[PDB]
Formats: sequence, C-alpha cells, structure tokens
Amino acid sequence: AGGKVTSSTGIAPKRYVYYPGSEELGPDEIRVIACGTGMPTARRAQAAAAWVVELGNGDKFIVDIGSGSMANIQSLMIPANYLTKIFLTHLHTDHWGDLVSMWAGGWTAGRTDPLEVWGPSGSREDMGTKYAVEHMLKAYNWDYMTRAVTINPRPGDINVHEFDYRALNEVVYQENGVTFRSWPCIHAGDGPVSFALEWNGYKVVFGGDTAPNIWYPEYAKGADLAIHECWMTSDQMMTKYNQPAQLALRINLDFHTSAQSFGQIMNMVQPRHAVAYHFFNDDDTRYDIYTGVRENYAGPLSMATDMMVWNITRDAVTERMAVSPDHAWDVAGPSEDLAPDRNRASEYTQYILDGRLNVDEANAHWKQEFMG
Amino acid sequence: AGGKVTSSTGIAPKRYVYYPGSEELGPDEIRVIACGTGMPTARRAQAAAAWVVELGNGDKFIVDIGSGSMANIQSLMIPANYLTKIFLTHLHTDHWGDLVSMWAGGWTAGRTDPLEVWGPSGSREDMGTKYAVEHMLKAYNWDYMTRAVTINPRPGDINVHEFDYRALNEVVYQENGVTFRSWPCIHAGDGPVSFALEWNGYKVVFGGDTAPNIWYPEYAKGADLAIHECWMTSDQMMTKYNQPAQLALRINLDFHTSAQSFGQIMNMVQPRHAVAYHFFNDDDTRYDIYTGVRENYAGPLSMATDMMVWNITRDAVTERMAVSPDHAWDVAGPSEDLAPDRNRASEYTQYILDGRLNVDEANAHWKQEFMG
Amino acid sequence: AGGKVTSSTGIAPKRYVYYPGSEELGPDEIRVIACGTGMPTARRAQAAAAWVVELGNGDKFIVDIGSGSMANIQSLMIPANYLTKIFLTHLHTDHWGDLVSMWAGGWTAGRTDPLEVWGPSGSREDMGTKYAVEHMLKAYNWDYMTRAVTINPRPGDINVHEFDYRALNEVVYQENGVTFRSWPCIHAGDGPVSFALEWNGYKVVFGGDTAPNIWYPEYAKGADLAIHECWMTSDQMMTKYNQPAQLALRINLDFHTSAQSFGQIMNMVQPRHAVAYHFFNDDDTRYDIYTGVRENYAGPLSMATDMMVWNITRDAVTERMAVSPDHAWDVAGPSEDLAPDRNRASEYTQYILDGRLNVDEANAHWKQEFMG
Amino acid sequence: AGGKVTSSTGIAPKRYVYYPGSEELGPDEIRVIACGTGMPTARRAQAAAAWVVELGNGDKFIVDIGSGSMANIQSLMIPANYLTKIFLTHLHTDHWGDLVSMWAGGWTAGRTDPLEVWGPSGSREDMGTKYAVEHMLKAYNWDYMTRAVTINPRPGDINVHEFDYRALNEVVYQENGVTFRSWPCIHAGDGPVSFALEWNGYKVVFGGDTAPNIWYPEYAKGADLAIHECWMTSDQMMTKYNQPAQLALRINLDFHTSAQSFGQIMNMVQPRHAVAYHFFNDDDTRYDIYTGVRENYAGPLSMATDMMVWNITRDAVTERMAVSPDHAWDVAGPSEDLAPDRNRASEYTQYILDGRLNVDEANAHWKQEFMG
Ligand SMILES: [Zn+2]
Ligand SMILES: [Zn+2]
Ligand SMILES: [Zn+2]
Ligand SMILES: [Zn+2]
Ligand SMILES: [Zn+2]
Ligand SMILES: [Zn+2]
Ligand SMILES: [Zn+2]
Ligand SMILES: [Zn+2]
Repeated sequence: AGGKVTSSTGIAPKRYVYYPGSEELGPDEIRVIACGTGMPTARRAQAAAAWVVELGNGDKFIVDIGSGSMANIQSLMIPANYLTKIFLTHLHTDHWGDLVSMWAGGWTAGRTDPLEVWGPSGSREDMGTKYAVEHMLKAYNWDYMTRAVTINPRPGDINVHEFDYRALNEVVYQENGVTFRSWPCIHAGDGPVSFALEWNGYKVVFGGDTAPNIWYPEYAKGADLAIHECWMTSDQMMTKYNQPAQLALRINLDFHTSAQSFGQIMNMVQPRHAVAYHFFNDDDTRYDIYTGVRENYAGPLSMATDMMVWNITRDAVTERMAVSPDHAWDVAGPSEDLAPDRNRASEYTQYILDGRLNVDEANAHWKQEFMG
Repeated sequence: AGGKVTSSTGIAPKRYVYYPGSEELGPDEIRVIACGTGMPTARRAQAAAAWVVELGNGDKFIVDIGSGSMANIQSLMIPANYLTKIFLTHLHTDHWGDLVSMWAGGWTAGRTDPLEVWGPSGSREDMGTKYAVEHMLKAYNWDYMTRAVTINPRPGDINVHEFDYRALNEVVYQENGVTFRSWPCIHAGDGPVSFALEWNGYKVVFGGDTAPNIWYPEYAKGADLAIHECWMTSDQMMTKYNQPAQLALRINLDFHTSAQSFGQIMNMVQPRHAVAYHFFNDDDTRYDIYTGVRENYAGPLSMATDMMVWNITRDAVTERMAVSPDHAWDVAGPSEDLAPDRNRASEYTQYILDGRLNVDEANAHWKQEFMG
Repeated sequence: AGGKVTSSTGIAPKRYVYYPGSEELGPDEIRVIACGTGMPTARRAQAAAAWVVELGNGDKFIVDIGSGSMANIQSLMIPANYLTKIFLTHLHTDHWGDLVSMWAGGWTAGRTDPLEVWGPSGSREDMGTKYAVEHMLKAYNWDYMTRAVTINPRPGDINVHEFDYRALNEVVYQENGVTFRSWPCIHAGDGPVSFALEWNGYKVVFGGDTAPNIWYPEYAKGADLAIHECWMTSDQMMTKYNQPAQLALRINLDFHTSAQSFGQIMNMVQPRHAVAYHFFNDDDTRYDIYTGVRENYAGPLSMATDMMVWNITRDAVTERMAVSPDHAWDVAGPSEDLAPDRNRASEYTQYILDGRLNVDEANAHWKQEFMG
Repeated sequence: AGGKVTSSTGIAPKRYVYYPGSEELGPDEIRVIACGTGMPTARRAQAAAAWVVELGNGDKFIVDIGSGSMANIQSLMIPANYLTKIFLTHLHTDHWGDLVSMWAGGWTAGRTDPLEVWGPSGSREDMGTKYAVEHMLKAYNWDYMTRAVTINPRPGDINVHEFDYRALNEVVYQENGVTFRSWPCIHAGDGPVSFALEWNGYKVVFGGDTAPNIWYPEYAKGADLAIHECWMTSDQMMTKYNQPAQLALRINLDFHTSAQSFGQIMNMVQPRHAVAYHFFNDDDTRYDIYTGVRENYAGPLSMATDMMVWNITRDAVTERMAVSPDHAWDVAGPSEDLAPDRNRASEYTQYILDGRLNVDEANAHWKQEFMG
C-alpha cells in the first residue's frame, strides 16, 4: 500500500495515511478533514460536526466546530493564526459548541487576529448567530477579562458576519478567489443552512443538518465532494434508543434524512464523491446504512468517521485516514508579538493577593540550579 | 493482578481495572473518577478538568465540566437523570465549557429535572457564575427554543446557586448528609475557589486552580483525597512553548503551583491520598513533576490522567484505571415519560416547510419491510 | 442503549459492551470471542486468526492462535490453567505463531497442566502437526531447559493429537459432552481442516482458511455460528498490493473464498449467524466486501474484527464488542503449585556467575525499608 | 512544541512527534525506535522486546524481535527488503518469538533476499542460536514447503551467524563501517549477551536481559544511547504477582537489575542518554521505578514504552513518540520481482483438489464488470 519507497534514508512518497503536517499542498489541490462526524451524544470515537478545509492557495477554513472537535483540530499541527475563519451551518451545540475553545484556546496559543465567524440569521434577532455569539462572549466574560489583563485583547474579539438564512444560493463570502454560497435546510426550526465553497474549479458542499429539501439537489450539483446528513436506521432507533415503532419510523421520514433519501439526493447531485455523516459509525450500524444508500446511489461514497481526509485534485478524489497525535501540543506560527495593553485593570483585590503562601524554602533547590 | 479467580464460569472479583457500570457501590464507599485532567489546550488523551463523584447513599456530583470531558463522562454508563448537580470552581472554559453539552445532550437523553449549578461570584456581577450561566442560556437560545418545541422545557432550565467567593470555609450546599464548603483561590482574577466535600466521615477536596495559598493547607487538612493543581516545570516551559528563562521561572512561582509547592502543600495537609492534576501527562513530562513533588511530600500520591479512578473505603484509598467504551452510547434510567408542552408554537415558517423534497419512492421499499 | 439502569449504586445490566471478567456464563450459553481476524501481515488493529470459546459447562478452547493474538487473549482475565486445550486448523504462522507464547508465558502465568493440542496431519510426516510442535519445542530448547532448572517441568510438555486431514467429518475430540469434528480445506497444499464443535444442542463452525469446497456447506449446515474465510476484493488487491488485473482476478477465484462465494456458501449453510473474517477491516475495504456477501445471502452476518464477541443462546446469537484492558496482566487462578524433583542440571557456568556486580550499597536503603 | 511553521501550504519542520516514513535521515544521524519494551506476558500496550535501528548510511537492523513486536515494526512503513538483518540478545520467547512472523510475512510481502540472523551460542550445541533457528524452520516446514511452490524459495532461507557468547566485547559483526560487539549477561543460564553498535563515532548499547554484571558498565561506557533492563519494584511484585515478601525481595537482587542497580550501572557508564525498559509501564508502576533510578543516576533518562524514538546527532539525543498507523499495510521497496521455480512439486493431492465447489454463478456479476 502507498507509493513505492525508492531509498533507505528517504521519505515514503504518496503515503497510504495522512500524517498531519507532513504533506505539502499543491496549487491545484484541496484537503478536507472530518474533525467530527458524530452526534449530540458525546463519545471518544466521534466528536461532533467539524470540517477543516485547506486550499492550495493557502486559505484555510473551519466549517462547523462541534463539542469535542477541538481535540481533532489541534492534532493537525496547524498554527492558530491560520484558522481564524469559521463558518457555522447552524446553532446546534453539536455544530458550534467548541467555538469557545477555539476562541479561548487559540488565543493563549497565540492567534493575533480576531476570529471571524460566518453564520445564519434566524426568523428573529434572538435566533441568529449575531445574538448567539454576542451572548457567548458575555457567558465567558470572566475568562475574557482575566486573560486580557495579560494578553492584548484584539485577538479575543469575534467579528461576526451574519447572513440571511432565507437566501437561495447567495454569496456570503468572497475573497482571494474563493466563494461561499448558502441555501436553506429544514432542521428543527428556521436558521440552518448548507454551504458551497467554490475555488479554482472546485466545488465542495457542506450540507449541515437537514431533512431532504429541494435546494441541496439543485445547488450542490456537480460538487467535487458533497457532504450530507444520513441518519441511523429505524431498526437501530429501536435497538439503541429503545423507541416505539411509530416514532422510530417518523425520525427517518419527518425529522431526518434517511440513507435511502441520501442515496436519491446524491443520485440527483452526481458529484465526483459523496460523503455520508452524522451517524454513529459502529461495527453494528454502518453496513445497513451503506446498503440503504446503495439502493439509490452507485457513485463513489465515503462513510464518514473522525480524522477521515479527502484530497481533491484534477484527476482524483482520494479518501485516506489521518493518523495524528493523541498527546497534541499547540504549534507555533510565523506571527509575532502584540505588545500587551497597558490600559487593563487587574481583577485581583488585595484581599485575595494577601492569601499567598510562602514557598521559597521548598523551591530554592530547583530555583537555584535553573538560574544557570 | 486483581482478585484470585475461583470459578470457570463466574466473575473475576476485585478487578485490576474499573469497568464502568460493572461494580456495585457500597454504603461506606466513595468513587472518584477523573473525566478530565488537562489544559485549556485540547487533546484526545486529556479532556479539560472534570470530576465525577458517586457516593454510597446514591448521590452524584460533577465537579468542573471542562471542554471535551463529556465523552469521558458519557462512557460511565450513568443515566442522565443521576447527574443533575454540578459544582464549578471557576469560570475558565477548561472548567465548564462542556456544561452546555451536559445541558443539551442530557435533555435530549431524557433528563427530567433542571440542571443545578453552584459556582462562585466575582468582584462584580459580570464576573460571576449567575451572570455566566444566564448568558450561556441566551447564547444557545436557538438550541433551547427549537428543542423546547418537541420536549418539555423544564429539564432545559438551569438553577444557579451562586456563593460568595470570599467566604472562608463556609458551607455552600447541605443536603442528604452531604456538605460542600468553599474557600478562595489565587487564580487570574478574583472569583475562583476550591471545594471540600464532607460525607459519612469522608472528606474530599477539589482544589480547582491556584497559586499556593494559606487557605488550602488549613481547610483541606486530613482529607481522604485531596486534589490540587500541579504545573509543568520551567525546563518544559522552555522546551514546549519556547519561553525565555525569566518568564518560564515565574510561571512556577507567581502564576501557578509548582510541583515543589504542591509537595509542600501536601506535606501540610496530611491526607490519605494526594492527587496532582492539570498538566500534560506524557512520557517526557511526568517524571520530573513527580520528582519535584517527592522532595517535600512522601505520602500516597496519584499522578492523574483521564479515566483514573479512586475508590474511597474505610480500609484503603485505591487507585485504578477505568476501561470504558470509546464508542459510547447513552444508557437509559428509570425516569418516566414527561410530555411535550403542547402550547409551544412551532419555530419553522412556511417558507422553510415549503422546501421539502419528495422522497416517497426512494423510501418505499424499507418503509414496507419495517411495517410488516 | 443496553439495559435499563435501575439504581444509582448498583450494576448496569445487559450491557451494550462485553467487559471481560464481569459476566457469568449460563449452563446453556456459549461465548465466542474473536482474538484475531487479520492476515499474514501484522497490524495493531488486527492480530492473526485466534478464537476463544467458553462453554457453559465450564470448558474452554482456543481454535487457532495466530501471531499477535496472545495480547487479546490475555485481556480476557481468564486464568492460564483454564486454557490448555488448543485446536489448530492448519500450520500457517498466522494460525499458530503464538502457540509458543501461550506455552511459555502461560506457564509463567500459572498453568500447571501440559498444553494439549489437536491438529491435522499432512501428506507426510514432516508436513504435520506432531512434527511441527515437536520441532517448535526443540527451537525453544534454551528457554525450556533454563526455565526447567528452577521449576517442576510438567506444565512445559505439549501433548499433540494428530488426526488425519483427509477424513470427512470424523470425530477428533469427545470429552465431557463436547464433540469436535473435522473435514478438509483447499489451501496451499494438503493438510488444512475446518472444525465443527458440538455441545448441548449447539454447533459452532470454525472454518479456518480455504478456497471454496464441497465439505463445508454439507457439514456446517444449521450451525448456531458459522465462521468462514472471506477475501478482499480484486479492486482492493490492485489498489493496495499493485497486482496486475489478471493475478488480482484469480486471487478471488483459485486461491481464496471471494465475498460472493462466501455468500453462496452461507446461503447453503443457513446458520443462525454467519461470520466473515480474514480480511483487513478498514473504512475503505469493508463496504465492498459486505456488499459482495449480500449479493447472495441475507441471513444475520457479522464482519469480524478483533475483540468481537458472540453470546449464543436458545433464543439468540448476539454480537457485541469487548472492551478489555490494553495494559493487561496475568490474572491468578485456583490451580495450585506442585512439587519438583531435585534432579535437574544447572545451566550456568562459574565463568558467568563470577561476573556479578556488587550492588549491595545502591540497594541498601530500599532494602532496609522493605524488611518491614 | 516542535519547529515553527513558516507557511500555510508547507510542511511542519522538526515535528514534536515522529511520523514513520515522513522524515529523511541525515548522513550523520541514527534513529532508534522501541517496537517492544514489555515482558513475556502479552499486552496490547507493550509488545515484547524489539528495537529497530536506522543509520544515516542506509543500513538498518533489528535487535530482538519478541512476540507481538511485528505489528509495531510493520507500522514503520519500511520495505521488507531493508530489514533483513536481525540480532538476538538471547533465546527467550519474548526476544525472538516474532522472528517467524518476520520470516513468513516479509517473504509473502516481496522480501527477495534471505534473512540474516546473529545470535549467541550456548554451552553446548542445543543451547545455541544456530540449533534454535534450524528447528524453528523445521517447525514451520508446512508453511515453508507450501509457500515455495508458488514463491521463489531463496528469501525463505535464514542464514544464522552464531558467535561465542563467552567473548568479552569482541566483534560479532563488521560491515560497511558498522560494528556490533557482544559481551555476556547473567540471565537464566549461559548464552545471553548484550550488544554495542558502533558507527561513525556513535555508540548504541542494547542491554538485553541481565542481573547486574561487571561487563556492561565497562564496555557500554560513554555510549550515545544505552539500554538496560530495569525491573519492577519488590513491592509491585507482591501487589501484582502476590509473591511472598522474601521471594519478592530476591527477584530484584539475584535475578534482575533493580531500578537502584540500573542507576548505579548508568552512573558508571555516563551515557549521553540512558534508557530503561522491560517493565510494565503503567500509571501505578512507573513512578517508583523512576524514583529508584534517580537514587543513583542523575543524567538524561527515558522510561521506555512502545513506539518511543530516539534521534542521535552530534548535538543531541532527542526522545520523541512515534505516531503510526494501527491499520498498517506492507509498503513496497525498489527491488526486482523474483521469478518462481517450476521444478517444484505441488503439495496438493488430487483427493483435495477434487473437493472444489463450483462458484461461477455467484461470482459471474462482479467477474463481468471487473474484466471491463
Ligand atoms: Zn442540528
Ligand atoms: Zn447536528
Ligand atoms: Zn483556570
Ligand atoms: Zn484550568
Ligand atoms: Zn492459511
Ligand atoms: Zn490464514
Ligand atoms: Zn530473558
Ligand atoms: Zn526478556
């Protein structure tokens, strides 16, 4: 498996797994990594929805950042200043839960620009991304104010770009030859959308969560890589969540897209490669779901799980697994100093500061040796 | 290792590893489970700070619920109805970022009561826990309002019991034989605290985070299990983060509790069992840290890592590892069918519901089999 | 998922995963664990062929013991003395490579009786199991003679029971109500067999390796669990091993059991549950293999991987995953240590023993402590 | 951690973890990878002893290849043809058990030269390496003869280079500027040795198994990297193995090198870097072991676990962890395909070949698509 090794001290070429940080991206390539593929129920094996998209022009995007995903994203050895741009298909906790962790973690880890978030309005102010993000920041104001005492705060801001959820395949981002468009989904209530990213001839479709709708088939047409929700079977709804037969049946018809519906939709879309996700990918779930999709779609397919990666070039769409460090550490980028802000009041009172215990004796040993 | 196996078809007794869900609790026993031991920087091997405490009387508590920790908590096979009470030492994202995830995932998973959260206050309203949780609930307002359309809102509420962060060893909860007391910490700004849980003649202390202070050695005195921050060394600060010397030296004296200070602190407390946590536990960091500690403390000592477990009994404090499923699933409890509040208006508009794709034909085949 | 949890302090019942050591086996139940499911090529995710069978009368067998399987087998927390009987289907390294590690490690793990091994003859003496095992013992002469000086050597014998490979469904074992029959396979050269195991109404078939043959369909009919080889596709052969199309094609017609053949065979067998094994079980191989099998067979099917477990009952064959410890240990049994025979030659010379380093000093301190 | 990333589309330099196959080895550099560090008891976390050594001139060696190590070795993505040279410290199963798996597996994976094995003599013929490997090949004669029908048999040979175990730091290998030397150990009986590899001013010492002895401290002196056995504590011996107090005490005195002894030894040796191995490396064992060593040794130290890697250069010896695929595959090297031999009698008799099942019908669908 992999490319043929040509030399003893050389590098293994065309490696059968993706090792994050070890492969150059070419000018006419896209790399998409599934950093979370699962549910609102947590599990170590699948974080919640998150995709990282790296373009050969050097731009990098996050689409969705669900609870748990930060640990996958941080294992990619991408410096935090390259991952400042985040798109949210909707405001379920399992699609934006780890935004806080990107915001706060990315900032101790040396981001120097503000985060930029694109996401959808709702049917009124208090159901859209602008309201959501603004209150999150208040939610974590203790965290914000104490951190800002010691680190310039400009990177701790979040610039939100709220776009109209109702719009039909309209542009919501356009920069440096890259376009994002959105269109709506039908999912729990008004707000959710799907994105399409266009760049240098490629189209990548990030479906989000949805019951089957008429817009995705139209606007995802011809994607190089098309991602869509694909639910666990009604038989698995009974075994796993002990649901009555009637409610089990409805889930795969009213509330969610079934594997059979996914098959029809990808049959319509005709992409170079489809990707089913948002189901628990276990040894006793995955096969029936595959078979349901194959009822109606015959083309290249990926059954998504965490750390799956696609390389999109002219000639091919290649699925591999990424093998990344469990004991991850932040990795530094080329960015430099921002001089801390002198105009920040301490959030300590003298009362607390008087509580300090004397520990000079116990530390004098290591403290002495270290000062060489 | 473990108890002598005596039967061919029986059950291995007193197992060398803890299998969650497999052992009964007994009326004089406490079980403490580290569900996160890490840093604000995320990592598959270490979720951020979380602790689960199950008591002999059937009571359960989460102390801290940092980002990523839910996946570990979920692998315990404890029904969502039994973990409704959560205690926060401080408002840093790595000590309550997964609250939203408990709140949202638990509610979907049939939790029937509201979550209950105790946390400190700050030097003013916008720096304390009641303000944080209030704005957290607004942050996830879309999620709340849409889920509340098909599920009774009562489990979606969160009752916040704020307490004065300045109080010295005062009682903050008192129920069913169980007491918690708080005292202050010295950590980034006013607000952060430690807890001591007292029950049935047991005392268990949760340090949260702090620089060494005079309050912990006093009020933690003779704990069965005492938990305190223990930071990485200054040589490791220079190697892992590329800190210059002066700054690395100070991280361990002014901002954080060094291993040498932790030992001193535990030499004072004289507990049954001491736990160091809040450092990246790796094959190249851990040993120098345990050796800084032993300089000043020689009692029993745990170097915590995720899914480590302590059994408190009269005879001993026993450390084991937990071996849980990575492919976790929610596990049902006793609690009943609490019905939808049918007055709740839908959150869809007709403009969205109007885009449903027709998928009758595609689903006809499996619809028919499942019905018959 | 799993069974309804009924008390805070008690035990979760009918658990969705099998924790080895934590469940009783009932007088009318079979438990089959896959301890290896892989190939002649090694891999942490899949050891080579090995099967553990625990019967409700308290009998235990290993059918095959391929290279790498001991780590999985030793995670079952089964005492070494319960695992003395071993059936080999054939003599490829991936089916008996770990015999020696059972022999040696098991002996130090406690085993007190001889290992006992059943396996087939070949077309001449030097192609059979007696020759094989006897020469393996000579290969490890040094380890055996040196270990025997210190102990009674009885547990280091291996008694081999060779049976004719040509025989059609004849009994090779019959003890305590358990029967085993064998019949032939077509696989590399004369000698490999498949086993049927019968006890208390149940029938479990261990197919081993084989190109498709007339004996399996006949003698495997009506098995509770039928295990058979099921190969990787010809596309995957060209993709992963760079086979030119012609050779890739015949790999699936001449030499191995194709997925479609597997389906045809299990079609004729009509087991309660069929098991496919012996392929690399990766996110990018298993779907085309499953689909191959479903062309021709629609009864219950398992796609094996390591640590899969089947519980067999009158009412059901249930598939679970086992969750067992990676940091496994020797677990002590009832078996009691027997008296040696003061009559074996030492294997040291004095030239060697006169090289001992004087370490008295460096060991004095911890010595002093330990004599408490 | 790691080098600073300089570009969006570029490769992370000096990565904080080692991804096998991804790094060029410099002309004046050695890379040593621990592919097993455990015991004769099997465990997923710790294969039995195995070291892979890669030199900057393109030469590679395996020192020990114990049970279970092959899965780790195979994850390194080195073509079988580059790892034909194997050095055995001694003839315990946990040091050469997986030799049969290198032999068979690498042959079916396009190794085209014979394996070359160096190992010690014993006090008489039947306690040496030559005898041992001769009988290992006979033990697996069914596998050997059936394979040589279809694959050229040359690479199925093992040339054994036996050397005198008694020799005191004498060359046993010399080639292309690379020297291995051996000296005796005291372990179980006469035969075991330790090795030193010398090349290009570097010295790496592979301890093997031994009670403390006068030879290692003298001949390992000034090693760039030195490896020695470091046994579990006597207390851990009573907890984990239930050894009575006196038995547990002599184990660390007469039979093994205690951690305190390790430390004295390394204090004499003064290696640029020391490495302890051959203990179960667990959260509840490692710490006291490390404390043991530091009683007497203060220099750089690693506590070996599986997939740890050392880079040795002129400036530094760096420890890192290797992160490699669990789902491993053979990778092909540059070599010339070896044509078989037709003068090889089949190992099939017609009696078995007459048993083939016809499967043209079940296979006709996929057959047709695949041929076009
Ligand atoms: Zn959603
Ligand atoms: Zn979702
Ligand atoms: Zn904090
Ligand atoms: Zn913290
Ligand atoms: Zn075979
Ligand atoms: Zn095989
Ligand atoms: Zn040995
Ligand atoms: Zn050994």
